[PDB]
Order: sequence, then structure tokens, then C-alpha cells
Amino acid sequence: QASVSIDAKFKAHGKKYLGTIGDQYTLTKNTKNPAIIKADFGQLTPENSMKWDATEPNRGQFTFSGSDYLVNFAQSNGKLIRGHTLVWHSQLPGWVSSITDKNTLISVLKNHITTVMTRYKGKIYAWDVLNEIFNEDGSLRNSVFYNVIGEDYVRIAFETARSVDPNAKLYINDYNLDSAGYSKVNGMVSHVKKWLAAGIPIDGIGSQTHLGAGAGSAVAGALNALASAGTKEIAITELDIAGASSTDYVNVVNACLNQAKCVGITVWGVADPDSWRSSSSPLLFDGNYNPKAAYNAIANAL
Ligand SMILES: O[C@@H]1[C@@H](O)[C@@H](O)OC[C@H]1O
Ligand SMILES: O[C@@H]1[C@@H](O)[C@H](O)OC[C@H]1O
Ligand SMILES: O[C@@H]1[C@@H](O)[C@H](O)OC[C@H]1O
Ligand SMILES: O[C@@H]1[C@@H](O)[C@H](O)OC[C@H]1O
Repeated sequence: QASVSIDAKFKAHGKKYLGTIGDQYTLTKNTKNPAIIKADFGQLTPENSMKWDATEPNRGQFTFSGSDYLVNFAQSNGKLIRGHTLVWHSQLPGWVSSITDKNTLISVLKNHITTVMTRYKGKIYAWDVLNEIFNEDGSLRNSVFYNVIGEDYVRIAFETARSVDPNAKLYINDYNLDSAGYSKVNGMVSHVKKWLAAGIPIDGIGSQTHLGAGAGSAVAGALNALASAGTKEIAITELDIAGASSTDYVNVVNACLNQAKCVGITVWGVADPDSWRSSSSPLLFDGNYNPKAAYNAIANAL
């Protein structure tokens, strides 16, 4: 645990949280990791426990052991929770992707959103209702949901989410929304404008922000472009930067800090060894679970 909480300092600027992720294993593999989370971060996103494959492995049969643990840990420690993720083409059981009948997929989609959301009704700050639905060119990804239901699945997912838990902020999340002018950003902005204009309840846009070295300075403009979609808020949902340089991390923090719609930042992991991109050392804490330079730099900029 770092003596200075970057979460506490970010919140001091009117922001809602600067969080990270977790699940049973990383919350118990040692004493330092959970201690870092409780001291320096104020929000948690389950790393894998809330996804389709982990929650509904078989049609109509749910498994909530992992997600229960993550939610309970967060709630027991005053951590805001971001549900992740309801509708996605990756980590999706084969029984879903094999469905060809429209009405049958709609029934399934709604049952999954309803059961997973109902179980944590009132405890979830935000839900990533839809994840990675765009192709790099800004067009809709031909996932099973898109191929079988059509564009209407977007309305269906959000409208089900809204009615089931009107307390959660409904988000559409995606990666590569990292520079103004990029085709995917334009595609995300134009589609959300259209969807909001039609009455679809999309409260926020989540930008993953999985960066390479040197990509930090462009994030500010990306957030500015996304703000044009017209959503109530936006957020950096899965932040990590190869090399974890102070320049890149501070640039990303300032990008959010200086944009009024950006409510928070979630670092996709606490320490490097537990990162999904571990070979690049893209996190704020090192192999010894000690604050790296970026963590202190982020602290001194707030
Ligand atoms: O629950 C996740 C599952 O998809 C597994 O296959 O890969 C990592 C796990 O945490
Ligand atoms: O519904 C309960 C859920 O809200 C809690 O988080 O974990 C245990 C479940 O029984
Ligand atoms: O899905 C991957 C995304 O998470 C990463 O940021 O960039 C490469 C993609 O394939
Ligand atoms: O643990 C990994 C998770 O961080 C990533 O988001 O999805 C793939 C998983 O293997």
C-alpha cells in the first residue's frame, strides 16, 4: 500500500474514483495486493467473474461464486463496483453463438441481462452492457448478436438493463478510442448520437485505453471527441500502458481530469505480474507489489 492514495487525490478534484480490478485469486494470493486495493483505489471491476462464460456456462444455469466474492469484497470495503460485461462476442459460451433464431436469441439475451443484473441490483455503480461492438472502421461488428438480431439488439440490451436496475449507469465499452479523428472514435460518436436521439438509455461511453509507450498525449483529444456523442458521462475503463512511464500515465490522468464528462479511471490491474500484458510491465505497482515511479508521479500531479 502506498502512503498516498491516488484515489483520494483524484476524488479531491471532483472525480468519482480511480480504481482497479480484482477477483478471488488476486485478492488472496498475498497480503499486499488486497491491502493496496483498500488503501489506494476506490472502485473495482471484476476481472473475469461477471462475463457470460463465467456466469451462464449452460443455457439458463448460472454460476455466481466468483462474482459474489468480488461484489462482497468491494461492498465490505466501500469500493464502487463496475459490472463487466453483459453482452460481448468474446468469452461467450458456444451455446449462445450457435443460436440462429432471432426471437430465441432475444429471449436469451434478456434473460442473461436480467438474471445477472437482478442479483446485484442496487450495488452496481455502472454496467458495461455492451462491450466491443465496433469494427476498427466504425461499423458494427458482425457478432452473433448483430448477425441474428440486427442493430436492434443495442436497444434491447440497454432497455432491459434500464428497467432491471434503474440505479446503474449503462455503458457501451470499447478499445482503440484513443485519438481524435480515429475511425473507431468517429463510429462510436455517430452511432451513440443516433441511439441517444432514438431514446436508447446509454448513460456513458467507456474507453478501455490499453496503450503502447508514447500513446498517452493523444488520449485527451480522444476524450474530447467522445464527449460530443452527448452521453451524461464517459470513463477510462481498462487503463494500462506498456513501459508504465510517468509521462504516459500523468498524461492519461490529466486527460480525464480536464474533461468534465470523465468521471473516473480504472487501471486494469494493480501489479505487473498479475497483468494480462505482464511482459510489458504496464501497471502502477511492480513485481514486489511496491509503487513504481508512475504511481508517485500520478500522486504529485494531483
Ligand atoms: O473465468 C475466466 C475464464 O474465462 C477462464 O477461462 O479464463 C480466465 C478465467 O478467470
Ligand atoms: O444475492 C446475493 C448477492 O447480492 C451477494 O452479493 O452475494 C450473495 C447473493 O446471495
Ligand atoms: O481485443 C484486444 C484489445 O483488448 C487490445 O487493447 O487491443 C488488441 C485487441 O485485439
Ligand atoms: O484475465 C484476462 C483479462 O484480464 C482480460 O480482460 O480478458 C482475458 C483474460 O484472460
